[PDB]
Amino acid sequence: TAIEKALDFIGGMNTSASVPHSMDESTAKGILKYLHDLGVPVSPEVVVARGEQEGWNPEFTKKVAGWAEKVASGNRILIKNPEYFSTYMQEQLKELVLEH
Repeated sequence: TAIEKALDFIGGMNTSASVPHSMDESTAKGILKYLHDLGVPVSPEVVVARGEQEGWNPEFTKKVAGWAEKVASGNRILIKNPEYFSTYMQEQLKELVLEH
């Protein structure tokens, strides 16, 4: 599913870092905002669950979960360099959502 693939992308980032790198932040936020706009939100709990499972840096999980919370709040979110969330990733997620 789109949500599972989204979590995979995030899992392929530098999950070990306490403070996510700029590319990772921009890309993680992009993924979250995009899926939420598509009607398939990624809840902060599905994020935390994933973070605990794969054993990411808990501080990293906290950040990704906090971004998913801002997205889920319905408010706008600042994404510094949005281009890092590639067209490949976007079209892949769009494809998975539509096939459901």
